Amino acid sequence: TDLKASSLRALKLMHLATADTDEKVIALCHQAKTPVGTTDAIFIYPRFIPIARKTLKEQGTPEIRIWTSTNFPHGNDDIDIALAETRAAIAYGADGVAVVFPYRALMAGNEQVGFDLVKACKEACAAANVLLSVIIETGELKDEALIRKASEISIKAGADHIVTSTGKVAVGATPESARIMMEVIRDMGVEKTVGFIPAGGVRTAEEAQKYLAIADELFGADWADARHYAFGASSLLASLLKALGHG
Repeated sequence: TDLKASSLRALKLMHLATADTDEKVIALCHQAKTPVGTTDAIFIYPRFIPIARKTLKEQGTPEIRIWTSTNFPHGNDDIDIALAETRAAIAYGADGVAVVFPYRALMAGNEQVGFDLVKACKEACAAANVLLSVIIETGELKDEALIRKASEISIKAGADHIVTSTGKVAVGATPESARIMMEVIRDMGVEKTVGFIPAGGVRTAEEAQKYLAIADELFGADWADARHYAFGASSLLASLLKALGHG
Protein backbone atom coordinates (compact mmCIF):
# COMPACT_ATOMS: atom_id res chain seq x y z
CA THR A 1 0.00 0.00 0.00
CA ASP A 2 1.54 3.33 1.01
CA LEU A 3 2.03 2.10 4.62
CA LYS A 4 2.78 -1.49 3.49
CA ALA A 5 5.19 -0.31 0.84
CA SER A 6 7.04 2.14 3.20
CA SER A 7 7.26 -0.64 5.85
CA LEU A 8 8.88 -3.18 3.52
CA ARG A 9 11.26 -0.42 2.37
CA ALA A 10 12.22 0.50 5.99
CA LEU A 11 12.69 -3.22 7.00
CA LYS A 12 15.18 -3.66 4.16
CA LEU A 13 16.98 -0.50 5.29
CA MET A 14 17.26 -1.58 8.89
CA HIS A 15 20.47 -1.94 10.84
CA LEU A 16 18.82 -4.34 13.30
CA ALA A 17 19.98 -3.98 16.92
CA THR A 18 19.20 -5.87 20.09
CA ALA A 19 16.30 -4.40 22.15
CA ASP A 20 24.13 -8.44 24.48
CA THR A 21 25.80 -11.85 24.75
CA ASP A 22 26.74 -14.58 22.19
CA GLU A 23 23.28 -16.17 22.51
CA LYS A 24 21.46 -12.82 22.04
CA VAL A 25 23.67 -11.91 19.00
CA ILE A 26 22.92 -15.37 17.38
CA ALA A 27 19.13 -14.75 17.87
CA LEU A 28 19.50 -11.24 16.35
CA CYS A 29 21.13 -12.75 13.23
CA HIS A 30 18.12 -15.14 12.90
CA GLN A 31 15.69 -12.20 13.50
CA ALA A 32 17.30 -10.27 10.62
CA LYS A 33 16.14 -13.04 8.22
CA THR A 34 12.40 -12.26 8.08
CA PRO A 35 9.37 -13.77 6.25
CA VAL A 36 9.45 -10.74 3.82
CA GLY A 37 13.20 -10.44 3.30
CA THR A 38 16.44 -9.66 5.02
CA THR A 39 17.28 -6.38 6.89
CA ASP A 40 20.26 -4.48 5.47
CA ALA A 41 22.55 -5.14 8.45
CA ILE A 42 22.75 -5.86 12.14
CA PHE A 43 24.14 -3.47 14.77
CA ILE A 44 26.34 -5.10 17.48
CA TYR A 45 29.33 -4.44 19.79
CA PRO A 46 32.71 -5.02 18.05
CA ARG A 47 33.58 -8.21 20.02
CA PHE A 48 30.51 -10.03 18.59
CA ILE A 49 31.39 -9.47 14.92
CA PRO A 50 33.19 -12.79 14.18
CA ILE A 51 30.44 -14.89 15.85
CA ALA A 52 27.73 -12.83 14.07
CA ARG A 53 29.51 -13.24 10.71
CA LYS A 54 29.64 -17.04 11.21
CA THR A 55 25.96 -17.09 12.24
CA LEU A 56 24.84 -15.10 9.14
CA LYS A 57 26.93 -17.32 6.79
CA GLU A 58 25.51 -20.59 8.15
CA GLN A 59 21.85 -19.46 7.95
CA GLY A 60 22.64 -18.59 4.31
CA THR A 61 22.35 -14.78 4.53
CA PRO A 62 26.03 -13.60 4.30
CA GLU A 63 24.75 -10.50 2.46
CA ILE A 64 23.50 -9.05 5.80
CA ARG A 65 26.21 -6.57 6.71
CA ILE A 66 27.63 -5.92 10.14
CA TRP A 67 27.71 -2.50 11.72
CA THR A 68 29.36 -1.60 14.99
CA SER A 69 30.09 1.44 17.25
CA THR A 70 33.17 3.28 18.50
CA ASN A 71 33.63 6.25 20.88
CA PHE A 72 30.31 4.90 21.99
CA PRO A 73 28.01 5.93 23.53
CA HIS A 74 29.83 8.76 25.37
CA GLY A 75 31.28 10.77 22.42
CA ASN A 76 34.46 11.65 24.36
CA ASP A 77 36.98 14.01 22.75
CA ASP A 78 40.00 11.64 22.94
CA ILE A 79 40.96 10.98 19.32
CA ASP A 80 43.63 8.35 20.05
CA ILE A 81 41.04 6.26 21.89
CA ALA A 82 38.27 6.68 19.27
CA LEU A 83 40.80 5.85 16.49
CA ALA A 84 42.17 2.80 18.36
CA GLU A 85 38.57 1.48 18.85
CA THR A 86 37.92 2.07 15.10
CA ARG A 87 41.09 0.13 14.09
CA ALA A 88 39.94 -2.74 16.26
CA ALA A 89 36.39 -2.73 14.87
CA ILE A 90 37.86 -2.87 11.28
CA ALA A 91 40.29 -5.68 12.42
CA TYR A 92 37.32 -7.66 13.80
CA GLY A 93 35.77 -7.42 10.34
CA ALA A 94 33.15 -4.59 10.58
CA ASP A 95 31.39 -3.55 7.32
CA GLY A 96 30.69 -0.19 8.89
CA VAL A 97 31.62 1.79 11.94
CA ALA A 98 29.37 4.28 13.68
CA VAL A 99 31.62 6.71 15.68
CA VAL A 100 30.08 9.09 18.20
CA PHE A 101 30.86 12.75 17.47
CA PRO A 102 32.41 14.65 20.40
CA TYR A 103 29.15 16.55 20.93
CA ARG A 104 29.85 17.76 24.53
CA ALA A 105 33.06 19.37 23.21
CA LEU A 106 31.06 21.07 20.49
CA MET A 107 28.52 22.31 23.10
CA ALA A 108 31.47 23.80 25.03
CA GLY A 109 32.45 25.72 21.84
CA ASN A 110 35.14 23.40 20.41
CA GLU A 111 34.33 22.76 16.74
CA GLN A 112 37.87 21.63 15.87
CA VAL A 113 38.11 18.32 17.79
CA GLY A 114 34.92 16.93 16.13
CA PHE A 115 36.49 17.52 12.76
CA ASP A 116 39.87 15.97 13.72
CA LEU A 117 38.26 12.99 15.41
CA VAL A 118 35.87 12.11 12.59
CA LYS A 119 38.52 12.57 9.95
CA ALA A 120 41.03 10.42 11.77
CA CYS A 121 38.45 7.58 11.91
CA LYS A 122 37.24 8.23 8.34
CA GLU A 123 40.85 7.81 7.08
CA ALA A 124 41.23 4.47 8.85
CA CYS A 125 37.83 3.25 7.62
CA ALA A 126 38.37 4.34 4.00
CA ALA A 127 41.70 2.44 3.78
CA ALA A 128 39.91 -0.74 4.81
CA ASN A 129 36.87 -0.21 2.56
CA VAL A 130 34.66 0.13 5.67
CA LEU A 131 31.87 2.77 5.91
CA LEU A 132 31.93 5.53 8.61
CA SER A 133 28.71 6.82 10.14
CA VAL A 134 28.87 9.70 12.60
CA ILE A 135 26.34 9.83 15.45
CA ILE A 136 25.86 13.43 16.52
CA GLU A 137 23.46 12.82 19.44
CA THR A 138 20.69 15.30 18.51
CA GLY A 139 18.79 14.53 21.76
CA GLU A 140 21.69 16.08 23.73
CA LEU A 141 22.56 18.81 21.22
CA LYS A 142 18.91 20.03 21.27
CA ASP A 143 19.59 23.35 19.59
CA GLU A 144 18.90 23.46 15.83
CA ALA A 145 22.07 25.44 15.21
CA LEU A 146 24.23 22.89 17.18
CA ILE A 147 22.54 20.11 15.22
CA ARG A 148 23.39 21.72 11.84
CA LYS A 149 26.93 22.57 12.91
CA ALA A 150 27.65 19.01 14.15
CA SER A 151 26.23 17.61 10.88
CA GLU A 152 28.28 20.05 8.82
CA ILE A 153 31.62 19.37 10.62
CA SER A 154 30.92 15.64 10.33
CA ILE A 155 30.31 15.98 6.58
CA LYS A 156 33.47 18.12 6.08
CA ALA A 157 35.54 15.65 8.08
CA GLY A 158 34.32 12.88 5.64
CA ALA A 159 31.24 11.15 7.22
CA ASP A 160 29.60 8.55 4.92
CA HIS A 161 26.33 8.90 6.92
CA ILE A 162 25.13 11.20 9.68
CA VAL A 163 23.09 9.60 12.46
CA THR A 164 20.82 11.22 14.96
CA SER A 165 21.43 9.16 18.06
CA THR A 166 23.25 6.42 20.01
CA GLY A 167 20.00 4.91 21.35
CA LYS A 168 21.63 5.27 24.80
CA VAL A 169 20.34 8.62 25.92
CA ALA A 170 16.66 9.45 26.60
CA VAL A 171 15.85 11.43 23.40
CA GLY A 172 16.59 9.85 20.02
CA ALA A 173 15.41 10.77 16.53
CA THR A 174 12.56 13.21 15.90
CA PRO A 175 10.99 14.25 12.56
CA GLU A 176 12.38 17.69 13.33
CA SER A 177 16.04 16.59 13.97
CA ALA A 178 15.90 14.31 10.90
CA ARG A 179 14.70 17.22 8.73
CA ILE A 180 17.43 19.52 10.07
CA MET A 181 20.18 16.94 9.31
CA MET A 182 18.81 16.07 5.84
CA GLU A 183 18.49 19.83 5.10
CA VAL A 184 22.24 20.06 5.84
CA ILE A 185 23.06 17.25 3.39
CA ARG A 186 20.95 19.08 0.78
CA ASP A 187 22.38 22.63 1.56
CA MET A 188 25.94 21.29 1.22
CA GLY A 189 24.95 19.35 -1.92
CA VAL A 190 26.40 16.09 -0.55
CA GLU A 191 23.34 13.92 -1.46
CA LYS A 192 25.40 11.43 -3.42
CA THR A 193 28.09 10.85 -0.81
CA VAL A 194 26.32 11.30 2.56
CA GLY A 195 23.43 9.21 3.87
CA PHE A 196 21.09 9.79 6.76
CA ILE A 197 20.14 7.53 9.68
CA PRO A 198 17.35 8.15 12.25
CA ALA A 199 18.16 6.07 15.37
CA GLY A 200 17.03 5.71 19.00
CA GLY A 201 13.32 5.30 19.82
CA VAL A 202 12.08 4.59 16.25
CA ARG A 203 9.49 1.96 17.21
CA THR A 204 6.47 2.07 14.83
CA ALA A 205 5.73 1.55 11.13
CA GLU A 206 4.05 4.96 10.89
CA GLU A 207 7.11 6.58 12.51
CA ALA A 208 9.36 5.00 9.80
CA GLN A 209 7.02 6.11 7.03
CA LYS A 210 7.34 9.76 8.17
CA TYR A 211 11.21 9.69 8.25
CA LEU A 212 11.23 8.07 4.79
CA ALA A 213 8.54 10.56 3.65
CA ILE A 214 10.95 13.41 4.62
CA ALA A 215 13.72 11.98 2.46
CA ASP A 216 11.50 11.41 -0.60
CA GLU A 217 10.37 15.06 -0.27
CA LEU A 218 13.89 16.54 -0.09
CA PHE A 219 15.85 14.30 -2.43
CA GLY A 220 13.31 12.37 -4.54
CA ALA A 221 11.77 8.93 -3.97
CA ASP A 222 14.86 7.01 -5.35
CA TRP A 223 17.50 8.51 -3.08
CA ALA A 224 16.91 6.51 0.17
CA ASP A 225 18.69 3.30 -0.87
CA ALA A 226 20.83 1.18 1.49
CA ARG A 227 23.86 3.43 0.84
CA HIS A 228 22.04 6.69 1.73
CA TYR A 229 19.54 5.53 4.34
CA ALA A 230 19.24 3.17 7.35
CA PHE A 231 17.05 2.66 10.40
CA GLY A 232 19.01 2.12 13.62
CA ALA A 233 16.35 0.21 15.51
CA SER A 234 15.19 -3.01 17.14
CA SER A 235 11.51 -3.39 18.13
CA LEU A 236 10.58 -1.38 14.96
CA LEU A 237 10.97 -4.67 13.06
CA ALA A 238 8.05 -6.34 14.85
CA SER A 239 5.93 -3.26 13.98
CA LEU A 240 7.05 -3.30 10.34
CA LEU A 241 6.21 -6.99 10.07
CA LYS A 242 2.80 -6.46 11.73
CA ALA A 243 1.99 -3.79 9.11
CA LEU A 244 2.91 -6.38 6.45
CA GLY A 245 0.51 -8.95 7.93
CA HIS A 246 3.18 -10.98 9.71
CA GLY A 247 2.98 -11.39 13.54
